[PDB]
Amino acid sequence: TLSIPPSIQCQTEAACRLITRVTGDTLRAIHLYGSAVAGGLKPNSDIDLLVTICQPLTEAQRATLMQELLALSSPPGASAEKRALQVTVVLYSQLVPWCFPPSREMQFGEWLREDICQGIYEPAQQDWDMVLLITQILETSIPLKGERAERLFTPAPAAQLLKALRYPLDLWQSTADVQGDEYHIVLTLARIWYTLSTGRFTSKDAAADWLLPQLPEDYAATLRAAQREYLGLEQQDWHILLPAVVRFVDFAKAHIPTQFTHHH
Ligand SMILES: CN[C@@H]1[C@H](O[C@H]2[C@H](O[C@H]3[C@H](O)[C@@H](O)[C@H](NC(=N)N)[C@@H](O)[C@@H]3NC(=N)N)O[C@@H](C)[C@]2(O)C=O)O[C@@H](CO)[C@H](O)[C@H]1O
Ligand SMILES: Nc1ncnc2c1ncn2[C@@H]1O[C@H](COP(=O)(O)OP(=O)(O)OP(=O)(O)O)[C@@H](O)[C@H]1O
Ligand SMILES: [Ca+2]
Ligand SMILES: [Cl-]
Repeated sequence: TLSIPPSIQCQTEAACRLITRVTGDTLRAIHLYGSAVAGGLKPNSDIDLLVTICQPLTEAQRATLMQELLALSSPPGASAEKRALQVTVVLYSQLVPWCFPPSREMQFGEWLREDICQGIYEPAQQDWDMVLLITQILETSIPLKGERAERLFTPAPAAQLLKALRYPLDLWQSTADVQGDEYHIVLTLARIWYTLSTGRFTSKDAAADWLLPQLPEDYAATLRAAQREYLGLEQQDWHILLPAVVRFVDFAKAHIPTQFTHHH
């Protein structure tokens, strides 16, 4: 039985209590997922939460939830006891039965603090990553509210999981597509490659270790630098590394499988 890390139990309980109070009778479930449960919880890591609701939130509820989550969350790395929160809200009707691509009602995150602090909220929108979120939750998650994931959601067809995995791959193209997110994108490409090759999901760090000995050394050096920064061991100048990041992205677009090698 998967366990909530003691060091996030208090904050996680407070988030669960807030989400429960604001959503009320529409709440179907709350699931903890991501590196807190699957492994690889770093000092800058956020706490990943999926909220499943039955009906869309009112305009006032969205504002209440967004504003109060701001007070429960801190920028990543600002505090060892008050982590960044990521809260994704989805309609049950978008997942059972599946809609492809599924829509997400709402997303809270620290990368939106400046907008959210002004009352600017993302509307409901289509998100291919929701297929990957649910797939990961089906394997590794904890129900803070409601039923365990395997009793609530069904697996997506492999054909849709493939499309969800390759969607960001086709979108990363230019220097500006990757600028500001260099090591994140390099590591996520490693996780995508891993999943398409083995059918499984794994941590950012472990995916980098899996891919490294398979790469020509020039691409291994870029992956090693992204891994080393993510592990907090060295902050690179990613403006100098940008051309090598672009080459890494192109290499992954050329070499990552176009079909599962080993389904999920
Ligand atoms: C939804 N989670 C947050 C989000 O992550 C995103 C992150 O997405 C980033 C793209 O790579 C980048 O090319 C894109 N850059 C562009 N020039 N388009 C970013 O804008 C995008 N970030 C974003 N929408 N907040 O890369 C994806 C693989 C992701 O992990 C999930 O869809 O954005 C990250 C910051 O960019 C946050 O750290 C995450 O918590
Ligand atoms: N093959 C993949 N395996 C895992 N995550 C993937 C994959 N492809 C894309 N992603 C997406 O990348 C994002 C990773 O989430 P997130 O950045 O919170 O990472 P994490 O594993 O929880 O680590 P961290 O401790 O840095 O938060 C999710 O949106 C996830 O769906
Ligand atoms: Ca996370
Ligand atoms: Cl860990």
